[PDB]
Amino acid sequence: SLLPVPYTEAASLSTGSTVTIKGRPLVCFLNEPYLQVDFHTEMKEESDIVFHFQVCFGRRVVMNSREYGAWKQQVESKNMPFQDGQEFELSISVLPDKYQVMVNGQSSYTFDHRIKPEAVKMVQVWRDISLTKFNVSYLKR
Amino acid sequence: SLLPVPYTEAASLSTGSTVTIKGRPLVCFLNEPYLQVDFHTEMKEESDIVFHFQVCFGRRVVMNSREYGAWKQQVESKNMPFQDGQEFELSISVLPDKYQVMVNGQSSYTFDHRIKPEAVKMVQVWRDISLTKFNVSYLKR
Ligand SMILES: OC[C@H]1O[C@@H](O)[C@H](O)[C@@H](O)[C@H]1O
Ligand SMILES: OC[C@H]1O[C@@H](O)[C@H](O)[C@@H](O)[C@H]1O
Ligand SMILES: OC[C@H]1O[C@@H](O)[C@H](O)[C@@H](O)[C@H]1O
Ligand SMILES: OC[C@H]1O[C@@H](O)[C@H](O)[C@@H](O)[C@H]1O
Repeated sequence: SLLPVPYTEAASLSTGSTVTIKGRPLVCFLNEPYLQVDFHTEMKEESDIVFHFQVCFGRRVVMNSREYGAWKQQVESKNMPFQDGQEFELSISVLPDKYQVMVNGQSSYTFDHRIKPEAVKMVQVWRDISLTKFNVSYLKR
Repeated sequence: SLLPVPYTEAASLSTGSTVTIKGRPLVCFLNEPYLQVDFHTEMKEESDIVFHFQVCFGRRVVMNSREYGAWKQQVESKNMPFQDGQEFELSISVLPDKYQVMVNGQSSYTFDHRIKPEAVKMVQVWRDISLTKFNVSYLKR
């Protein structure tokens, strides 16, 4: 039972928040489907991006921020724990100094805070996936 | 009234065939939505690609072929007739020596045949668009 994609949810983050996503690539890895997760400063999709996470399935991952409309220093990883044809579970944790990205229970990517996570007002999940689960935790002070 | 995306239709092409697509990018150009159109040799999406057309809206266009599983020589264009937030009409014509790509009635891209267009059995239209129209002409001998 699938959420609409692109998926937009208002959100707040601080140290101890987790964003958990469960989905499936729409097509085989040979065709290089993408997944993107963006942490935005406003509900508007043209707003700045505290954390940009983009998977080219089978190839690579890039992370960046978009600050006053401009992309900053791109970070690239060849790490590819995602499995061709499989549902994945992605969890993004706010640590004190960085985001930690777990794929199917394995630490795969981290990204030091360029902007306080308190700036985040919105998460968008989009590109070439079906989405069965999206959750932000809110238990912590 | 929207076709499903990814959109797959069985197709045959020869000299004089036109593929016409009407759609809209799902998000603003600042977020770099993609459009891809692939002319496949089989109904299977892992099959070879006679003509690969990929738009990064606002940025560039790449064209290529995938032959026995391997991408060949990429062709890149900075030509960007697509308008931020607008519905587009894309028509791909089979000329004797090449594909001609019209965007909103303007010749924008061409790509010389690497494989006879008669090899095409399937068209796939996918990535970050809504799709209102897909048509292959079949009037010619
Ligand atoms: O998704 C679009 C953007 O992805 C970023 O990682 C990159 O820094 C930008 O140049 C742009 O490509
Ligand atoms: O911000 C860029 C850096 O982010 C860190 O969290 C990570 O440990 C490094 O691998 C590098 O990605
Ligand atoms: O869409 C995926 C492919 O696009 C092609 O143009 C390119 O030659 C390949 O390297 C791959 O990037
Ligand atoms: O095949 C590569 C070439 O294709 C032709 O049709 C076109 O005139 C050139 O611009 C170049 O794109």
